[PDB]
Amino acid sequence: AFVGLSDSEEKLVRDAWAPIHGDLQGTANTVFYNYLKKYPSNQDKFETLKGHPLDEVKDTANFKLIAGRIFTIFDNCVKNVGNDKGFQKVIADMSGPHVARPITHGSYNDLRGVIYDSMHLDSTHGAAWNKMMDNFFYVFYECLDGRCSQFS
Ligand code: HEM
Repeated sequence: AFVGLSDSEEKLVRDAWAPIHGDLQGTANTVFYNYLKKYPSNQDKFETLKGHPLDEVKDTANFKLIAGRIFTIFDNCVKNVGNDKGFQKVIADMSGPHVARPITHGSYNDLRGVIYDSMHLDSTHGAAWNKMMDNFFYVFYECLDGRCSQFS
């Protein structure tokens, strides 16, 4: 279920994300590349990247736009870490286009893991981060399952 974060945990999340927030596009490009390189089956899910060698598409605007849009959502989630309804809305709106996409929870969770590994967080910030991410996926999966209105 959704579990609100304390004011202290909210600060921990903001601080944990700070490095990435300060280099959002750069981080996005690297993480997305590492994600598709470690879990190559996922490249085909992105119709614009499908059929090309990963090292070939990594430098294209298209690849960068995708990585950027993904991280922009996470950035806005962190922005709303202190407002559950707002946090939920960011995810609800983004969930729509994924509902009809043939993507497994494994794929989504693997991306979560690549992001976590890149942050190298200590356990205090990690706990707060995982609380926010658990909320992220609770909302995201509820929405993919057709139960997004509960957050309205
Ligand atoms: C859970 C973290 C994710 C976030 C925050 C996120 C966010 C977004 C956003 C904002 C868009 C653009 C609007 C649209 O839906 O067209 C998008 C598009 C898309 N996403 Fe995600 N996404 C995530 C994970 C994934 C995963 C794990 C996959 C599958 C490997 C995936 C596949 C796609 C595809 C195929 C598109 C559209 C293709 C395109 O625009 O060229 N996404 N995503």
